[PDB]
Amino acid sequence: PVVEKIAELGKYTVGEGPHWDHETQTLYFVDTVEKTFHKYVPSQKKYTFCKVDKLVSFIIPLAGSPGRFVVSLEREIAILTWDGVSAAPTSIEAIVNVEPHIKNNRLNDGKADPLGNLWTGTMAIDAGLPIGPVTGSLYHLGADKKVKMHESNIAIANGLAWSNDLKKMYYIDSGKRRVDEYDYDASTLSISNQRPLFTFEKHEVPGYPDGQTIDEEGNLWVAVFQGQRIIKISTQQPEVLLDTVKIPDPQVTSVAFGGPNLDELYVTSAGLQLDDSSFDKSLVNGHVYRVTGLGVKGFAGVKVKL
Ligand SMILES: [Hg+2]
Ligand SMILES: [Hg+2]
Ligand SMILES: [Hg+2]
Ligand SMILES: [Mg+2]
Repeated sequence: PVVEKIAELGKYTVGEGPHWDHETQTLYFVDTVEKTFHKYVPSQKKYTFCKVDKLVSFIIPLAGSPGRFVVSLEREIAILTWDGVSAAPTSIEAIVNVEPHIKNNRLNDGKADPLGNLWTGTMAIDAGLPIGPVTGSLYHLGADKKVKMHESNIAIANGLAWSNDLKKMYYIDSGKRRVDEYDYDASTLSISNQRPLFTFEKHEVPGYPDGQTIDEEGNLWVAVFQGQRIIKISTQQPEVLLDTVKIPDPQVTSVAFGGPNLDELYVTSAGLQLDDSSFDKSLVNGHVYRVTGLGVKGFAGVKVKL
């Protein structure tokens, strides 16, 4: 595989939430801590950003509605209307606050399932690794624009993916240092039968799982925060490590397939220095990377349907 640093993009405090819109060949992503959204159009070398005054953790185009995006603003799920280039949104319309009385929580990773439903989970704003408060839950946003809860006691609500046959959902609580698998019922949007798919400790994989995505062959690509890598793992059988790709930045946070043929992997990372880092500060930068030559394709990002 070839790993390239995307020079055009600079350094992010906590780059996260990459989303590839295939119809416009555009990558969107966030910096959680700096309260900014980012847009990159690789074919034209265009980069823009947009500032808000709440912590943000994902940005997904709204189905059927050009120029509108579903985003997180601390604990609110909101529709942002944005021209893709001005430094502030045109307007913000809140949809729902998922946890109105839990003042010290925030939303973290979120993604649409293959049907267009937004799934996303919460966590303490001061969550910590490897130990910290455990106050998060996992939700989806339903038809009556109210949330349904699917899991609780989550420390660090992170990456989501769904199997290509819509039978399984994969989920990461970074605090557990493992990837879980659930049976997923597409009819009722219910998950059940939680079991560990991949346990870091059994494979001497350092760091913590963070974001993840799935490829056309059904394998998972998982970002390893404080592991300086992405790993490829099987979904056909538990506890199988298929490949490792080293990424120069130690704090890799998430991954999305993109490019015209959906065979380039975009990788975000975090430059924020944490206490108890296993890496010296000079190494922790927060660049965005592109990985090519993996031999597989993924899928385009799914828009949220409301
Ligand atoms: Hg923006
Ligand atoms: Hg924006
Ligand atoms: Hg904006
Ligand atoms: Mg994450």
